[PDB]
Amino acid sequence: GLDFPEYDGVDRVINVNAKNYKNVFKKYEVLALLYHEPPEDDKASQRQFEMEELILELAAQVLEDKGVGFGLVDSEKDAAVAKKLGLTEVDSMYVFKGDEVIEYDGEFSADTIVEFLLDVLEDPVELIEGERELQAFENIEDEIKLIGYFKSKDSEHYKAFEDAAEEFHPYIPFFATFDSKVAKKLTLKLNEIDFYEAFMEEPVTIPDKPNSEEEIVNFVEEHRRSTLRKLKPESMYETWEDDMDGIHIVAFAEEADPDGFEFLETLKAVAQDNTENPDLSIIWIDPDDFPLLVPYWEKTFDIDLSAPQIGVVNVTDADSVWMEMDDEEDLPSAEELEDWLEDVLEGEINTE
Ligand SMILES: [Ca+2]
Ligand SMILES: [Ca+2]
Ligand SMILES: [Ca+2]
Ligand SMILES: [Ca+2]
Ligand SMILES: [Ca+2]
Ligand SMILES: [Ca+2]
Ligand SMILES: [Ca+2]
Ligand SMILES: [Ca+2]
Ligand SMILES: [Ca+2]
Ligand SMILES: [Ca+2]
Ligand SMILES: [Ca+2]
Ligand SMILES: [Ca+2]
Ligand SMILES: [Ca+2]
Ligand SMILES: [Ca+2]
Repeated sequence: GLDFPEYDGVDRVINVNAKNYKNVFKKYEVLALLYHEPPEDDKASQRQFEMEELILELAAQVLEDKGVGFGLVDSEKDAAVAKKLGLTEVDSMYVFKGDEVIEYDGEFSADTIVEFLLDVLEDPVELIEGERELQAFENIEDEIKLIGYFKSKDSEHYKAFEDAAEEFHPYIPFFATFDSKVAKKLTLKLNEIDFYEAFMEEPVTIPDKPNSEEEIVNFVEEHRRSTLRKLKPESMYETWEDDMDGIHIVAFAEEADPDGFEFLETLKAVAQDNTENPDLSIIWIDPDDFPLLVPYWEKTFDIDLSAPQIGVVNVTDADSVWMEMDDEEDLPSAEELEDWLEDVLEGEINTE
């Protein structure tokens, strides 16, 4: 009569210090460090911190046999170590895997953190061989993808590709093929790399092949914001930050619902009608992925998340505006979405 993991009370979160830290690092394949400021002296702050500790404790327990360690770094009592390690942002989590350091910018909960760490544990490059797997690859599009064709894993150009892959791990999946048939189908010349924007079927080729790590890294950085991007728990705050002006276009759509899916197809049509519009950026949030936030969103934005929604959220002014859609009617077309967004973003309203 199976159950489901619950914290067993055993503390597995290391108290880090100048004496132990080097050994802490040598012990684990992946090490997650909580860099936090001590809680306020009041019992409400003490409480709050202890209940928050349950998250990483559960994660540490679950991942114990997978070579993952968790450690705590006090911003004051461990300031020396924090400096040496490069821990600069108070109250956050840094993840170390070999030579890579990753600032966690995801949802702070046990399941999402464990999912993130399992992703960090995976290898940075996935190999595609054969037409069946190629066809599957072509069906995955809710994420940026890079795919390159190289001679073999010993190729210097493959190694540069893998270096760049580690740099963006595990946020941006990298794929390689050593299979000339797959390459032919993808139209990849040897050492050529194709970049697929999220929700786009046609790739862009990284110019000036063969590509150095520098060329790949610069290209990915310049192209990191897809016109349409899915908000994901594991990286939600990184997605939300990484906006120049504090103004966001947000679309709510439940992929598992016909209306939601219909809206999603419309958002994709908008994106594909704006392939030369480097300013347009829409964040798609599927409410099914964030059930604990749904009532908060509904209350804050005054919308019903049983239905698709699109709006403009201005963080600076702490306000927003949402497109009115009548339930008795079909959803707006891509053109009508485009028109409404333009009207809002150029500036409007005034009533009586
Ligand atoms: Ca300490
Ligand atoms: Ca990094
Ligand atoms: Ca969760
Ligand atoms: Ca594979
Ligand atoms: Ca090509
Ligand atoms: Ca080059
Ligand atoms: Ca913006
Ligand atoms: Ca519906
Ligand atoms: Ca685009
Ligand atoms: Ca409702
Ligand atoms: Ca409909
Ligand atoms: Ca138009
Ligand atoms: Ca129009
Ligand atoms: Ca207009």
